[PDB]
Amino acid sequence: RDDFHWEEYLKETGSISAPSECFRQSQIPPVNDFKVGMKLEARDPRNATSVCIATVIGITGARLRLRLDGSDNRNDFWRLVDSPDIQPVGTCEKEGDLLQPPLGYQMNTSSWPMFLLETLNGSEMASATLFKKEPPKPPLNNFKVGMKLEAIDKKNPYLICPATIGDVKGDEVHITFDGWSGAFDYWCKYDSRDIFPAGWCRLTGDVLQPPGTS
Ligand SMILES: CNCCCC[C@H](N)C(=O)O
Repeated sequence: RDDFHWEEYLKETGSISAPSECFRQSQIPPVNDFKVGMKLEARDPRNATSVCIATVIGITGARLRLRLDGSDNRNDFWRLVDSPDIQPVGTCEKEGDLLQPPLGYQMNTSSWPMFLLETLNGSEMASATLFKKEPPKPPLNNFKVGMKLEAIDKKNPYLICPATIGDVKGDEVHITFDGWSGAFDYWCKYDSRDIFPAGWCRLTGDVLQPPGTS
């Protein structure tokens, strides 16, 4: 929403936003120089032990909409340019591993070797320079109940929404989405890369969803 401005929203709701130091997100957001069509390696979101070739389908703020080469277009996922889950082509090999076909590979398994060559042939492989350094983990869990922040809706990952810490337990926090039912609530580690300080979308040029209408 064009009207949503944190300073005003905080005033209105009589709330405070979690300080930037609570998050495992860089004080100065990483720069996103990726381009649509670039190739990179990404851990298969539906098969963690696999590293696959991914193509940048879209760009949004400091995030990349990715699709695993050879799979359908219904399992796209979003990753920060400083996410540990993505890396330049060639990394997998250097960490003693082999690239695998995606879980949703649409061709026969035996076709993988030639498909890999074909999909990378004359393609634009994102340079190591585009991959940013992950922020260090905040030493402690400094989140307090009631603090507001921006969080990814894990049921609809493209969405970053105004959220509130509903609970704190050990190194985890209970995320609740403002204006929506508990149907989208979830627990995550306080250093999750899926939560961000108020103002993140504004600084990175990403899309912050407007609060819901509860
Ligand atoms: C907390 N964000 C929730 C978004 C829900 C969007 C979905 N299309 C629906 O209307 O259910």
